[PDB]
Amino acid sequence: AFGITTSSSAYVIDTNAPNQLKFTVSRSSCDITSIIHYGTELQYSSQGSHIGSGLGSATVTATQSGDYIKVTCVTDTLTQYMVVHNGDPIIHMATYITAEPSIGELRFIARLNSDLLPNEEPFGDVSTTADGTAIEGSDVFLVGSETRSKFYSSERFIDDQRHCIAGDAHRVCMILNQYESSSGGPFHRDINSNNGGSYNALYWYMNSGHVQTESYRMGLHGPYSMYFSRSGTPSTSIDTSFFADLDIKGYVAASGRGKVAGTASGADSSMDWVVHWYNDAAQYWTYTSSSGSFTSPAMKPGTYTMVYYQGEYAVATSSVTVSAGSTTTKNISGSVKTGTTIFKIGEWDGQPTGFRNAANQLRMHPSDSRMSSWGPLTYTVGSSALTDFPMAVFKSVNNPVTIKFTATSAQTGAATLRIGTTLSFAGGRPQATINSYTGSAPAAPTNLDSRGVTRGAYRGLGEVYDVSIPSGTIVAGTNTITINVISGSSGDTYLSPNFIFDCVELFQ
Ligand SMILES: [Ca+2]
Repeated sequence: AFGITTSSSAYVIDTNAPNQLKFTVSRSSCDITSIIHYGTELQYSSQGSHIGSGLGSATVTATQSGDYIKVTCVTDTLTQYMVVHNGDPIIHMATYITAEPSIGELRFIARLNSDLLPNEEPFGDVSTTADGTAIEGSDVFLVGSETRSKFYSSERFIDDQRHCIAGDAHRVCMILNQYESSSGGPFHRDINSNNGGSYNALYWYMNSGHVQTESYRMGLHGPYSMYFSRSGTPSTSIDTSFFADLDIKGYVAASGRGKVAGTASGADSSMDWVVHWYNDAAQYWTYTSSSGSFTSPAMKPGTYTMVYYQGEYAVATSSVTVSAGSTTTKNISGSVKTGTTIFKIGEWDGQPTGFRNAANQLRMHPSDSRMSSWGPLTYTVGSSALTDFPMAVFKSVNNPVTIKFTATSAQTGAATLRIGTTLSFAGGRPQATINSYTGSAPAAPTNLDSRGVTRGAYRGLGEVYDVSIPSGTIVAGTNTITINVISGSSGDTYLSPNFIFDCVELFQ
């Protein structure tokens, strides 16, 4: 029956779902210590499913409110909520924090039986590290001759509404429709799952220091929902509005929110467009339609910075204020301006899309034998394909990148060489030489203090470096550009200073 079974050590919650879903919550730690779905135990027996690596000790309460049951777990700076609805095989959750956990990241981890749930969705075994030997830190491994990492299960948050682990008789998915308290914007990605050898972990990283570009946000994170199925795959359309009636700390209901609607215009129509709003309390985003129209998700009231991107490249920024129960009409427009182009490598989309190894880099390590050669490579404009230009240059692997190009007598005037990047590591930035002219050495970029290119990520601060080329330096005929990555830091192979390319353009 739908209900709560109380024992001195735990509360057992029965959702009364058709295919059965009951779970046990420790009254001492708030760990989920047992999960029974369709008569089968799914929880790893040696360590619980919980926030972080466990709350350790929490004050736990459980109550029924109509067709809902709420379990609340209070600690000094974090309150964890689990809510179930009679008849649904779902553990809905929300996590309220007044300070970031001591570890410096906020995650929920379900440690589930890997014999029953061996697979990872939607990316497969790229994040299966079971039987692997570490090749980088304790997070990238070699399984046979293939590189693997929990990071290779990652996805851009704007596109990560569902990820799961599964087997032939059970599937467990996270349904994520509320990233407002996370950090890093729509293009932040993070660890989603990892079959590591003892169990298969299913995660929601609410925030972390993994290629983090923003400060953390306090308040209520989520809701998020963990759905249990036999062989079905749940839709991401899951109503969690009932949280409004459960006195959930930090929960702002639909009635307390407003929206921003308008039309974005001017950017590159060959790219997807995204509008993003943020302030110290919350972040929101939406794709626009092909006509540029958009409507924001329901937003907490306040004043926000508003950004318009083509791909992940910001073309315009503005400010807007939202009030509860109202829609603020606000358009936004802009475009990427350069000049008369002599040559262009890649596109201004804030990504290394199209470059050599870019697709593989999201799902394997740069040292994987399946990667194409990193170089040093020579790209010749007019002959080389974009997949011959390295997605990244590392001071101690493929430095420098050489570009050869032909100019006409009409192109020998002053020009600007623009080297756009997405993410730096260990102070890497470009210094360019054009024929016998060397540009100045830029200062080191802001250090994000995080591995990234070796862990399937590329969304950094997007530093762009311009080099002014005087008239008469470009010559009619063949010209040579050398891009060296410079830095006072050092590292072994892919951990040497480096940066990922966005686009290189020479214009006048
Ligand atoms: Ca690009």
